[PDB]
Amino acid sequence: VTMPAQHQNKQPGIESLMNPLPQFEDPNYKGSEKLKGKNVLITGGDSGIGRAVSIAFAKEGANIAIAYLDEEGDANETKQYVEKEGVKCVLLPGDLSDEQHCKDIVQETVRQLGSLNILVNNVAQQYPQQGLEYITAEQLEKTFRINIFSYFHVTKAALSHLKQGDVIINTASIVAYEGNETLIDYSATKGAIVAFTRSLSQSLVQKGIRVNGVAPGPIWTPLIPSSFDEKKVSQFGSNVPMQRPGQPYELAPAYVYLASSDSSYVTGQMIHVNGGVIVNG
Amino acid sequence: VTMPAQHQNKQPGIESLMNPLPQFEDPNYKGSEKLKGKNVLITGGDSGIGRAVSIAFAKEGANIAIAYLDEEGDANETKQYVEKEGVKCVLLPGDLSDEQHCKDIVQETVRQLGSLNILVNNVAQQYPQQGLEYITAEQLEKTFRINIFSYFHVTKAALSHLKQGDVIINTASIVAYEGNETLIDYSATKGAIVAFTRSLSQSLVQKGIRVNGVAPGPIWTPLIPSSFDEKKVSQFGSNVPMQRPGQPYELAPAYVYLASSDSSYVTGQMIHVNGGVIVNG
Amino acid sequence: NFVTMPAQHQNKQPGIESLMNPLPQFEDPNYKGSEKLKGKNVLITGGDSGIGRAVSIAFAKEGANIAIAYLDEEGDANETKQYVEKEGVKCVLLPGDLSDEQHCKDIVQETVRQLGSLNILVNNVAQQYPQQGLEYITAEQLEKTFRINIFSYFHVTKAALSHLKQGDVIINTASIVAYEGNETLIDYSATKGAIVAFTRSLSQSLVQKGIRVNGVAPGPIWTPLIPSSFDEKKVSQFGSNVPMQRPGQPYELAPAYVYLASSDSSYVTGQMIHVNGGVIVNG
Amino acid sequence: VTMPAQHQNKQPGIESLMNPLPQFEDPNYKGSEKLKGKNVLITGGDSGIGRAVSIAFAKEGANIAIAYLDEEGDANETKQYVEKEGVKCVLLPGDLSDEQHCKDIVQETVRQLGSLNILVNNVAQQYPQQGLEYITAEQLEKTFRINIFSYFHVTKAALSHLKQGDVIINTASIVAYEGNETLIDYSATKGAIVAFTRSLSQSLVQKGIRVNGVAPGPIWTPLIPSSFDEKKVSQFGSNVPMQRPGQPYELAPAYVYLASSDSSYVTGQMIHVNGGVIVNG
Ligand SMILES: NC(=O)c1ccc[n+]([C@@H]2O[C@H](COP(=O)([O-])OP(=O)(O)OC[C@H]3O[C@@H](n4cnc5c(N)ncnc54)[C@H](O)[C@@H]3O)[C@@H](O)[C@H]2O)c1
Ligand SMILES: NC(=O)c1ccc[n+]([C@@H]2O[C@H](COP(=O)([O-])OP(=O)(O)OC[C@H]3O[C@@H](n4cnc5c(N)ncnc54)[C@H](O)[C@@H]3O)[C@@H](O)[C@H]2O)c1
Ligand SMILES: NC(=O)c1ccc[n+]([C@@H]2O[C@H](COP(=O)([O-])OP(=O)(O)OC[C@H]3O[C@@H](n4cnc5c(N)ncnc54)[C@H](O)[C@@H]3O)[C@@H](O)[C@H]2O)c1
Ligand SMILES: NC(=O)c1ccc[n+]([C@@H]2O[C@H](COP(=O)([O-])OP(=O)(O)OC[C@H]3O[C@@H](n4cnc5c(N)ncnc54)[C@H](O)[C@@H]3O)[C@@H](O)[C@H]2O)c1
Ligand SMILES: [Mg+2]
Ligand SMILES: [Mg+2]
Ligand SMILES: [Mg+2]
Ligand SMILES: [Mg+2]
Repeated sequence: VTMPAQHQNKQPGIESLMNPLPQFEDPNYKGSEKLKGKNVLITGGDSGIGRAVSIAFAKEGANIAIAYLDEEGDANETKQYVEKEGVKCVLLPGDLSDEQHCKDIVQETVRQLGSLNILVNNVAQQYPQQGLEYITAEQLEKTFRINIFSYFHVTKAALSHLKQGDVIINTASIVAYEGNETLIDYSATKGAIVAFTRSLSQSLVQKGIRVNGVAPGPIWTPLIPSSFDEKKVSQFGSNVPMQRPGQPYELAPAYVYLASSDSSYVTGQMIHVNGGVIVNG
Repeated sequence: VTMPAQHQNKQPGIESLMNPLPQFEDPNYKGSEKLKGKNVLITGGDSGIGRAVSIAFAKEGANIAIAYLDEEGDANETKQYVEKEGVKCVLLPGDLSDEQHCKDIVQETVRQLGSLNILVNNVAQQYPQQGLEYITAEQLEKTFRINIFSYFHVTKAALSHLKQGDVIINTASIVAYEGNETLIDYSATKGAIVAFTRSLSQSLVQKGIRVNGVAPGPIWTPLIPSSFDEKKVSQFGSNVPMQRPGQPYELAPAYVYLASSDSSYVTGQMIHVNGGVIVNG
Repeated sequence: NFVTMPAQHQNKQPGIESLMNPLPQFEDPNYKGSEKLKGKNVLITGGDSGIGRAVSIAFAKEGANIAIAYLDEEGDANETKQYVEKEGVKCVLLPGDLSDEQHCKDIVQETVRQLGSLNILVNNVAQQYPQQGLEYITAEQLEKTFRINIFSYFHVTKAALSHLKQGDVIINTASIVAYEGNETLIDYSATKGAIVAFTRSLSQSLVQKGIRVNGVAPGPIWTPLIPSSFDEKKVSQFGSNVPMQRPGQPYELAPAYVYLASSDSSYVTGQMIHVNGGVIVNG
Repeated sequence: VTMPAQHQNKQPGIESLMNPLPQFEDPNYKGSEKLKGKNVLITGGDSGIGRAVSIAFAKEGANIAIAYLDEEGDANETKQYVEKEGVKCVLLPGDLSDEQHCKDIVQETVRQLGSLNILVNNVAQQYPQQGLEYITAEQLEKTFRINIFSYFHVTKAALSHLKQGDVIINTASIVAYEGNETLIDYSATKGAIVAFTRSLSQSLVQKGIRVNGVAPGPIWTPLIPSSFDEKKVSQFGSNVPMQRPGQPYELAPAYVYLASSDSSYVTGQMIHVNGGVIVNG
């Protein structure tokens, strides 16, 4: 029993309802201008991993545009932490399962921030089921529409604003590599993201645009209590070698590494931040 | 230059119009009852790799149900090769982008053959584009609906008919592992298939149903001249270490291995038949 | 974990199959040969027992003549020889220590002499010495493990090259541990990772000469390497950890080798066939 | 052609003899106390990647013990850069192909620095040959003794001194994943390092010691002109998608990430810094 049994009825989950509250910030973390003056669009940056990435990026001197569905309280709080760092922050609520909106958040980021340098595709929804026979066509399509189609549409719109030295980071998952028997459709979307990352990296390498991914293991975020039942929530992260789930702040440095010139010779790759699970990486 | 320059105007391609005709049968291949009495459903079994698999399976004593879109001439020919081995063959035309049709082919297979033992998900369409900006939502969704959603729907319908000792094989692609800059959407669907394979193997292992895949490299099939330009077609397969594309007959024994009790201790895996491209396999 | 086999241990490695309970199953009674390797001449190191015995017998059933190299298990090599010859093919026994370079050369020369040529090489010998941690791995054990597990693959394969031609094949036995790691077999796993990279590199080296190079990565297989390396407790629960919740039998590995050794895998080189009870290795 | 044709008649190579000199430092690199007060032992830290790692670690506040064979000029030069950052630097020459020396460098590091927190195993030699027949047993054993046996011996001796929160990083290579036809023995040592990394991570996880690796692609270091011929040297790095070899400084931030608390949820992994080569990572 790593975490207290709990569950939220609607997804996307709300961070402010969780106990304990995910740690999205490392108090000892010191920014060093790794992304100074850079303009970022992070989808799903209002909470969980996205929140921790937004704040770390702001600490590194980046201006952050945060897209999210409707978690206004969570998004505002994230905006407070971001602006505390003295950079610009824009909130872009809306449903990214709609192509047009995927285009709109990109246009809006460029209008308010002035330009776009770094795109972090990170939104997701997950609907556990005991087997394939319990996955309806409706859930299948919905899961793909937000998990992978949004990555295509937002990235596609961002391409007319990206130039040499710019970067794309996609949040995938350990399940793309290891599979998950109770998240078959979700896993398929994550495998799709991994192949997307690989192919797009090769497509944009000569344009000087790098494309990489982060594959988290079990991280304590609103996705967990809003998708899994209480029993499972209580044992979350107990399966990995470190015997604990990760906290969102533990993911941020991977994104900072991939987003900055620190990884100038890196494209088409995945950073596995998963508590010790070996994936032939 | 490996093949003569040629291009077919519509996809799915027609095998009888190709020069040279793919070699779908190994003259020296000797069946040994590896699948005697087994009932098989293979989607996309009318031509290319599926055609070679259908025929090898028939030489191994299995009854074959073949689903395909509308290539009646190719399907008919495949049927004559299968029947020559003295087994049953059932042709199932129709559009597998429709969920109900996915369910119907499974029901029809059971009706005609009596039961279902081996499912081979193998249908695909691919639409090369010079970059992500040239992929419409229409193309993206179409590509996913046939390449991965059909694998989900057909397999889901098959589950109520599969029992201990039964088997699922999914055709993926080298592109899920290596990426392909001109087939970003298609590669994404193949990455989805890889993860699907891994998750489903874990879901069904205690039910005694194995699930594996085959990742071909460049194989001479109707998919090639129906998707790529005449120039690309003429050099097809010159990029791999063996410096030639594979022939469909060269894929069939991997499917035989995975379909039979020869691989009784194998599940969740991928067989790479690609002319020597190293994929950290 | 749970008990999958009777508790047992052999305080001598390489292990002896005739002492095991139950005897591993190295033959599928229902397996039907179909001349996939008719007239081929094979050299298999460690072909006297476990996986190697199963491969020898299956290859014989496919029409291949088998030269079997092993260390000192004459009882096992002879019994294997009986099974091979029962399939109506030739069998040559090649005892000796493959941790010695010259002997690696000699077994190749001998094979060509008695069989007349060499078409297929299966590098399969291995020793393993579990330790609870790296601090318990001596330099002695380290070098010994490498010398037999990977140096012999280099030396035997190297000697085989002047005899292999277009259409010939090399198969190397690796292990799931090269992919997943194994905390109690750190040096062994390092030798298996070395074999994976050797397989990949050599495949590219020989592709234009028409010689294919592939490997098989077994999971937990009930063979003499198990009771002779692990303690009784560990042996009793062997194979309980994998998704299929059981160890594999040696006969369950042979068809992968047949696939890789024959023309059935003509468009395959540089690859690994994972036969491990369902462990996902990002394969 | 990427570099000037050049070649050194002895290995390990000497960095001061190279044209152009490898860039081991990013002038705009800003340290942020990521490793403040940490005590590091780096084998092969005198030149190439190791030099860039030593210097970046010094900028992050770490004290550096540098082991190397006998390249005293290079080691002294690296020492000056390290000490410029106000941290301690210890030089430890000697042949790590000897087990006792491997133990001695660890004992010496602990004596000079007070403790050991981070071990970077990075030493290597490589002897290209046109084929397996051209690899003598002498070369094979030499290659393994330094490339992998030293990693075992040095790490083994370090275990007495490592506790919760400490870290091991091993330098592997892309060749372990992709293979290399002219570096068959070397590649096998690097494949050994990958498996070593994975197994040791699982062995040490409950002790709170993380173990990860870095797999570089073609990096311009003394190893290159000292092993490859002038023709090959001149075209070095032109094979990867970014169409250039990497510079040592582009490797340092990955080591910084893996060495610091920034990767607290990362063990058993590999960071691929290779100019865009996809390796199913
Ligand atoms: N254990 C884990 O948390 C875990 C493991 C592996 C991967 N991931 C990945 O982490 C990423 C971030 O998720 P998280 O765990 O931080 O949880 P999260 O709930 O905090 O973040 C997901 C975000 O996606 C956004 N979103 C969902 N549907 C949307 C829609 N229709 N339109 C616009 N935005 C929408 C929400 O605003 C939400 O905040 C996801 O891609 C997820 O797949 C998470
Ligand atoms: N170079 C290659 O040929 C190559 C490489 C990697 C993977 N593959 C895979 O091999 C598999 C078989 O393709 P192939 O190369 O043999 O070409 P193929 O054209 O011979 O087979 C593909 C089949 O898919 C079927 N299909 C397409 N759309 C359909 C739909 N709407 N409804 C029902 N059926 C439909 C067609 O009947 C067609 O015969 C595919 O999954 C493909 O992705 C091929
Ligand atoms: N669970 C498993 O059994 C398992 C798992 C993964 C990989 N493998 C691999 O399978 C292969 C065969 O092993 P097995 O499990 O069948 O056990 P096995 O003991 O039956 O076969 C190994 C053989 O290696 C030979 N050998 C050992 N030292 C030798 C030496 N010094 N000189 C010459 N020959 C020597 C012995 O003759 C022995 O018969 C090995 O490469 C092993 O690493 C086994
Ligand atoms: N293109 C590349 O440079 C490339 C590619 C992939 C991996 N790598 C890896 O990078 C690591 C660093 O090498 P590099 O390229 O920075 O070259 P380098 O020559 O600058 O560093 C290697 C160091 O190993 C040390 N060394 C060699 N033999 C020794 C011995 N017997 N005893 C003690 N020390 C010894 C030398 O002091 C030398 O400085 C190596 O592990 C190498 O395999 C390099
Ligand atoms: Mg949220
Ligand atoms: Mg067709
Ligand atoms: Mg034996
Ligand atoms: Mg040096």
